[PDB]
Amino acid sequence: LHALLRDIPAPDAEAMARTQQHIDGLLKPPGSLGRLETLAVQLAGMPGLNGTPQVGEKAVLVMCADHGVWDEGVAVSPKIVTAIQAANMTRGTTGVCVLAAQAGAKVHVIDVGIDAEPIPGVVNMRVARGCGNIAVGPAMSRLQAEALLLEVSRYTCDLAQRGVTLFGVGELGMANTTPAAAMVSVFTGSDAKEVVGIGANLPPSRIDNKVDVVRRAIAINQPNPRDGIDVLSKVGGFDLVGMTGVMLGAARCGLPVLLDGFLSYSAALAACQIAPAVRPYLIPSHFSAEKGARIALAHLSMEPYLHMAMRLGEGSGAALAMPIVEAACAMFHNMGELAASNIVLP
Amino acid sequence: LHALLRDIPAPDAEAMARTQQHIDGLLKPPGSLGRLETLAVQLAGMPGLNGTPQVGEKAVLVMCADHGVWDEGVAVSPKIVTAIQAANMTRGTTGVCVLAAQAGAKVHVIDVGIDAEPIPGVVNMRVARGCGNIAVGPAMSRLQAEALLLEVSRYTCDLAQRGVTLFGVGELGMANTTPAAAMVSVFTGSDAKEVVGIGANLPPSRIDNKVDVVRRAIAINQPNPRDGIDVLSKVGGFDLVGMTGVMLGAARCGLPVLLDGFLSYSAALAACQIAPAVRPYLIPSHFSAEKGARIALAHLSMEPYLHMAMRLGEGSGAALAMPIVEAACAMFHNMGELAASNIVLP
Ligand SMILES: O=C(O)c1ccc[n+]([C@@H]2O[C@H](COP(=O)([O-])O)[C@@H](O)[C@H]2O)c1
Ligand SMILES: O=C(O)c1ccc[n+]([C@@H]2O[C@H](COP(=O)([O-])O)[C@@H](O)[C@H]2O)c1
Ligand SMILES: c1ccc2[nH]ccc2c1
Ligand SMILES: c1ccc2[nH]ccc2c1
Repeated sequence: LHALLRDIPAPDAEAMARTQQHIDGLLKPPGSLGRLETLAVQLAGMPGLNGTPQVGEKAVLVMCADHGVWDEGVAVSPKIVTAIQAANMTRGTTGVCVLAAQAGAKVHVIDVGIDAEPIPGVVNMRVARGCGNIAVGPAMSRLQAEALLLEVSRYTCDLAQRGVTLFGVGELGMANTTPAAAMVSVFTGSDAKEVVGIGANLPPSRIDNKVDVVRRAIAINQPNPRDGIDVLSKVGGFDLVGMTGVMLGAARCGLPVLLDGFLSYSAALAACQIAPAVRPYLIPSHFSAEKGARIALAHLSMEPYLHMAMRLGEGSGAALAMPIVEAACAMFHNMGELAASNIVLP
Repeated sequence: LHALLRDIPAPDAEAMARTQQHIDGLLKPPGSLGRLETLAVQLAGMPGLNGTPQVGEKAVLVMCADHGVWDEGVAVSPKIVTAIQAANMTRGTTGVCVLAAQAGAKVHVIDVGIDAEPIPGVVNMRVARGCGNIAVGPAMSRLQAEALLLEVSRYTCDLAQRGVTLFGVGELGMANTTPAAAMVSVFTGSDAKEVVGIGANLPPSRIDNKVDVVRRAIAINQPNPRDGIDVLSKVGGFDLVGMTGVMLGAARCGLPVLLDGFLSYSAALAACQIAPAVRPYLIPSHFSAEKGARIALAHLSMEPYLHMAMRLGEGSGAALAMPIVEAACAMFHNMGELAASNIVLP
């Protein structure tokens, strides 16, 4: 894992410079395509993309797992929904499945800790049947976190060897906005009250309890904010650890990763804390309607492209933004040039 | 034209109700897909869509024309660029062409007043070689505005009879952010200084002159803000009138129209002033980087889905948002249902 983190490549400034020069010469006022241009340049800096903004195969990795903190009454969805929805993922009927199909991407469902019998068709990487209840102790051991980070990292990179050039990250797990809020609070130094949201339609009257649970998780575990792995293992979860591993893996293979919503922000904070070299590979998708979204995004210095007030998860926002990444590539390669039209602008 | 405006259909509330009920039953927490859900319902209310959110063929109509106010030094792009870019539109090398192709939409280039010889391959609807300089008088006569509104309206609807169900609107015309600013100022009652932007890279030192030109256009023409056609004919332009006509035409044929950037906001303000019944058919795409964008959008009560800091025009933002409209349709038709999985949520 030390080797992994050490070998994350830095962006290729040379390729980025050639990209900018080319974009500036396209048939349009310089900078007129705004963020689509900066995105194209960002992609050109990623080693796995071969010095140019391009998208080959697309994949969305969905990490599924249950949480012991569910027993604290922080979620209104039945616990079994995690298992049920993971099965639906293999049938193509879920929100991320439909959006991914629309984007021409394949969905990979990975079980990293669902509390139920193994589901056929789902990639098996389960650590245990659900993680520990963060309200009274740690979610898992540091070793369990490190092993899963490594496992997921290799899997992610291995796909790269099969033509995948763009990754999307997602999750599935009832009650996971609680550990996500705890992590955000710890990494950003914000009070729990500022970061706790309604998750999957939690009644307004039950918010206070959720805020209390988050505070207890932090007080009892005392996670070290300067150690991302310590935070993930103490107040995080298997699904959040797995999302973090996708990001470290893609970064190691020099490829881009599209974040999703609130849960993915938490994992991204952890990943950047663990290895700052990961930041250049992250691409925001949408702006989650979860309460703590603004704060999490601020500390990541990211501005989502899409404002859809979405809060489903599963990597649905990630899939929805894939066409945008392809648009930046299409702009770069298919547009004509000013010089070819004898057009000169001041 | 009176018949046209009178026959614009009202949204089908019955179909909208059936849509909501169906969306609420999909495999996800109610309302979790946010704006994607409201969009699907909006589409279901449009008569030309046959009671359901669906997208058949897609088209982007680009209105090209020159402006006499160009001589006032409000634009740094050579006047000929309008003609050159219109030709490029027929070659598929422009920004909107590339983005439209990515979205599977066809681009229609319509010349409503380019100041140059006719361009082969471009739909010919030219009113004159450029409109009058709004700084010293009106852009055109009221009759010329009304005739073009009617012409463009019929053309738009006629395409509907060929399978088009989703329209995108766009323009091309050096100096057109000046008349667009004048219109916005008049419709919203905002001072010119608050609505004038840099358009296509206008140097910061030349802004003052642009603000002055806008004020003179308004003082000299005295456009009536309660008469959208009066405003368009006095301080607008052929291209802006044509965009307005696309919106009235699509609304008349009960179909959706995707706005683009700043210029399209102006036209949309005019259209809604002329016929409020048009509003339900308009769908925002992105948030233009032009200075007066926020104000224009506020008076239209619209919140764009995309924040790309784009300011190219051509209908490029419109094309970029088409995949989003299709996503709402895909969600509606392809997702599974909660009941089928025996999932019950409070
Ligand atoms: O991605 C988001 O921003 C998001 C925001 C709120 C809720 N969710 C989803 O809803 C679940 C977490 O909600 P909850 O109330 O059980 O903590 C989980 O399975 C996520 O996929 C996802
Ligand atoms: O769509 C926008 O928001 C937009 C904002 C700024 C500039 N433009 C484009 O640039 C041109 C208008 O800029 P200008 O400086 O000549 O007034 C015109 O051809 C538009 O297509 C377009
Ligand atoms: C200068 C060059 C290309 C362009 N496309 C749209 C406006 C514009 C201005
Ligand atoms: C309840 C029902 C379906 C779901 N998909 C993702 C979270 C979730 C909760």
